[PDB]
Amino acid sequence: AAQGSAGSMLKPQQTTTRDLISLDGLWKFALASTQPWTSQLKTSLECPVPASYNDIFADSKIHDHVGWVYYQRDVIVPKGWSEERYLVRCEAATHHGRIYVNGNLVADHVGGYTPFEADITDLVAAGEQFRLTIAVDNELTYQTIPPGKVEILEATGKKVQTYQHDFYNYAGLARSVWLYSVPQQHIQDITVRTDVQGTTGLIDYNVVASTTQGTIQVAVIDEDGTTVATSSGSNGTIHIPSVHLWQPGAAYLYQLHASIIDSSKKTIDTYKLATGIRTVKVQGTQFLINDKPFYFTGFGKHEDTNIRGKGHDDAYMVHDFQLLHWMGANSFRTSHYPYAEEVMEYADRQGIVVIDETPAVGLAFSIPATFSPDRINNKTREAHAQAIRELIHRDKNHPSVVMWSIANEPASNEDGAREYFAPLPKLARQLDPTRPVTFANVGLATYKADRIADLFDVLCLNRYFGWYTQTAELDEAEAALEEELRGWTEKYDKPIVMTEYGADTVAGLHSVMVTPWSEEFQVEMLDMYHRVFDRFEAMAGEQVWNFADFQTAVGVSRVDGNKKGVFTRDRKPKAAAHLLRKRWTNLH
Amino acid sequence: AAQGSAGSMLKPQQTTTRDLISLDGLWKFALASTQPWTSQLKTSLECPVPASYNDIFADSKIHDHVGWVYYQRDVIVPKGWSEERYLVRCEAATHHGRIYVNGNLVADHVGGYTPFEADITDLVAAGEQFRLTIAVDNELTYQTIPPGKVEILEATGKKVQTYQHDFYNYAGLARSVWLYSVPQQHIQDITVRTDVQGTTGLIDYNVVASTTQGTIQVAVIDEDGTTVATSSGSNGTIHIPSVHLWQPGAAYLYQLHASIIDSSKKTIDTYKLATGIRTVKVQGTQFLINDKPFYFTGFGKHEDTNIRGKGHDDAYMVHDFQLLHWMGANSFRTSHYPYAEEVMEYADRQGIVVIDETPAVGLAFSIPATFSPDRINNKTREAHAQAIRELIHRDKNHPSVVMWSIANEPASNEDGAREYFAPLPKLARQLDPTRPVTFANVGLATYKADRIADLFDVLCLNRYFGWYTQTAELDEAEAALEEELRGWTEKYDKPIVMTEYGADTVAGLHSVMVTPWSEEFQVEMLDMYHRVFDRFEAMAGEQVWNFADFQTAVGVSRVDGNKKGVFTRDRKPKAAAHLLRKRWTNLH
Repeated sequence: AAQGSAGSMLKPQQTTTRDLISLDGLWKFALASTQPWTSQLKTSLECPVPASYNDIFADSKIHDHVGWVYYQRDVIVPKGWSEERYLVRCEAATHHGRIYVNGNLVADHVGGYTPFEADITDLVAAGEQFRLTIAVDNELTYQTIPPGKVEILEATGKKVQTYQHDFYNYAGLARSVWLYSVPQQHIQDITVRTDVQGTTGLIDYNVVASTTQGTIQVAVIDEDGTTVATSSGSNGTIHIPSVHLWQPGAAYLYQLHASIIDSSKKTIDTYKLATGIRTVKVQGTQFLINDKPFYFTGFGKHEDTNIRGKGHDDAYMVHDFQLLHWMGANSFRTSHYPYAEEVMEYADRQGIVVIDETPAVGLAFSIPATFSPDRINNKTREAHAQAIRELIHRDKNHPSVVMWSIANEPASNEDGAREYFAPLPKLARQLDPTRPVTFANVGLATYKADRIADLFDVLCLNRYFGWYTQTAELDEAEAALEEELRGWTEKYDKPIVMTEYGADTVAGLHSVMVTPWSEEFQVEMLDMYHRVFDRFEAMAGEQVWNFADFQTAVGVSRVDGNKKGVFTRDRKPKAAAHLLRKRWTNLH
Repeated sequence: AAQGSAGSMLKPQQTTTRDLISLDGLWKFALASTQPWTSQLKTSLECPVPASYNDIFADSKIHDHVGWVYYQRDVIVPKGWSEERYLVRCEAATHHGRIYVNGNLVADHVGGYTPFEADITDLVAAGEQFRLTIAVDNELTYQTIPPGKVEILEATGKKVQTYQHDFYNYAGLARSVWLYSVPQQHIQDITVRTDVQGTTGLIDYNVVASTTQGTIQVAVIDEDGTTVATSSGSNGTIHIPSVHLWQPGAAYLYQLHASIIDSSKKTIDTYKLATGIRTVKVQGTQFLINDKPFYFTGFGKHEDTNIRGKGHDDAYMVHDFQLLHWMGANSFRTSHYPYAEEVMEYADRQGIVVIDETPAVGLAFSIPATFSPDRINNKTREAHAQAIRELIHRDKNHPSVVMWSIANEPASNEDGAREYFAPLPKLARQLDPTRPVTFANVGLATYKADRIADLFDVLCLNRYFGWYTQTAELDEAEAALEEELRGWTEKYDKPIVMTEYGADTVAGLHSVMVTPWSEEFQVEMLDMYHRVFDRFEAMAGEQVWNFADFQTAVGVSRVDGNKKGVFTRDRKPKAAAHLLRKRWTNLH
């Protein structure tokens, strides 16, 4: 883990040449008390892996814990492995993960939403058994990339985790853990850039191999199963005659088979990696996927379900996606962190557009000046960029991912904000020149007051007039909102997307009168917002906040988390769901 | 209280000539234990009058009580009263009411929904104070007009009230009590029959005076305040040039001022009684109010609110009516009993159409043969007719009331049913030849199976396929329902009204899938029913069941009463409300 760079490999898969093993299951679990990774574990406490631990146990001490926790289990390297290089991966640690093989530290990793792994091949032998213990610290600071500070309670002395975001600070191994193998000479990375000449579809590729052994073949197969182009070399471009384009309601995916042939006509490594072929351009006030203009519809979302909290779930993913299709949503935004990788591949097959967001949420203090040597400084920017790299490295390939979101609701109206943010969108366009760049702008940072927006390609606005400013005054709110829309459309020649608009709603709370927290009120606000968007020709999309009720930090104005959900936390449609379905399916 | 007749007076009002006093307030209250009406009352227990007692006290014994209860309070006759005849009235007793002046029985009355009164003028003196005690028995039997049987619990021996209806058996003084005065020679009744010659509006009247003193004047005033016709005599007809007609969305009411002038040009009694002028004809498959065809929209309703249960409430009435206008409902049906009189006058001013129903609900046993010498016999029919009389006597005048409903869901497919019912619609047409006659038919009594319908003018159907028969099978239910609609339209040349269709819904229970008890399911059933009605040209109206969740007898398939409400018991709109508003306001 180095400054200015990203060292993950490709998403482990199984092949004729590589082997894959799941470490998911229950693991022994305990709380920081000393040096637990040097002996076995002493607990009847077992925690499921793909999951956040906080809610799992029905224990207050555990849920409330500030610091490190310890997952542990034994592992056996299959005896079939020697002559194969093998290693241990975490798709994500809560925030700060550490990997111990038997009681030597083998990896330390600061991102909370991106993979990390350790090559253990010289460290254990094929056929041998070791003690995998993984340490996850949930502590946020001013330098950690969702920012925060631990404090202490004057009377009881209890440790307490402050932060500036909405959603609860769920910790642990939220994403699958793996033990896999790769041949000594292997493909480590692949870069795919899809473009279109007339009707001919060309993808520039780039394959990275552990050594300089043999050569690099690439077959490119269609959905039916018949290869449609081939190539040699670590890099080039591939021509596809009469391409089936990946379309935002009509996913087409070709399968790029990268192989590492040895001296002779023999395959020694291979890797299957799906791409779809699509361009993304912003021209002025317009968002083009495949040179036709596009309008987002959908939600910012969360990784949040009932007991597992943030832990990725196969069936909620599929269900969630069906609800999107049910209502004719075409996109969503990975809200305030990168989601599980498997959600991105699913999004690709599913033909859903994604706004991929770094875990930079709450870069402000006004939910004290936020950009200084105290709160958000240069060491913080360093971590912010560190996170931009790992996200892009990981996600660069998904045709569904369509624009990077640098941050949520940063204090972009304050002195200091511009210096801070300047290198970040520039980093993004550099590492990946194919997609546009944005961040979701807060209400305070008005068109006048914001000093960041010009550095970005698309304008993403979060607004809540009918909620905060004009509380229940929908007409006075329609005033405020078009005031603001005008301001942006006049000052800038970018396209605009409402990334956040909504109102807390308690399922079953009804009222014939104007009343916030009533299914009815939610409808009305949503509806008048829509009416306003349609009168602005500069709008390029709309994302309700949020998909579904979700858990947040304890708070008096938070009714057991955030209820701005259009669906309940158990995924049941409020009235708003049906409004959105009616608008999204019945017009363009 | 005599067989073949009805002895209530006109609804007491205040005038230049009559005086009115409310007895409402808290009264001392106690349960049958002996002969409590002969001394004062011994309880800290006070019960509000306009109200049903069962829910009021938070006491199980009281709520559960089977038998008589005793309301009591002192009353003072104003000293201004002598030379005026005065008396004591109950707008309604729970079911069986008794009035004691000081400990002599002065009235005994078997209806549960119609007024009764006692002339106390020779019994107390103006200026004197007496002990008004009123006894209300809540016991139903096979002869009482909502039928039932008290049973006993083998183990505990507890008394327990069985009955065949849905709604809870709320007992007590549900409607206001009064002490009023009337001159010695006074108007006791008035009969108004409104008709139309071309554009000239003629109302036949009939005034009944206690004695043969003086003569009878009648002024007929418009809404502005200017008398537009006059007349003399106990009876005649009045001609109104270019009448403003009472219309089903446009209430016009003239004020008929009946006066009893004495030997000389002096008024000795007077009474203000509003009428509106409208005809009601059924021609074949068509329902005509003022010779233009009419389609009902609305609900069967209940007199049921939170703590008072059945007790009439001013503000819920007005609110309830506003909800009707809010959603473009034009009618409702007094569900399974006559409602408070003041609701009928309000309905008149409000321009809402009413189906006025007797308290004959549950005339069946299949919710054992119901028409015999055991269950529903001739003594029962006698009470049924006794109730038809008092309803008509009371309600004959309201332009809003538009059709009589003889019974709810009687066992009209069974042998015995025809003999039983034969004299009842005939009685109704006789006592009041101006309105049509009906009853609401049960699902069992199919077009084939029912042996009553031909005796009635309008066909009123209660159906619940998408609920009972085709449970959640909306398509298989659309089959069943049009099967049935065809049958009736073919066999008979009457118009049809769906008096009941609905599905229990728990506020806030949502589902993207087909699931009963979910706000969504309610919408869907309601919607497909509508689609079916529109394809039948014989339909003359639609009344959802029900307006609002309401309390019923304890039962496992009754989630704290009946949830077939479109609004909650606290009057909050479920999704169905908005569907109905959308259908009723956007088309004819």
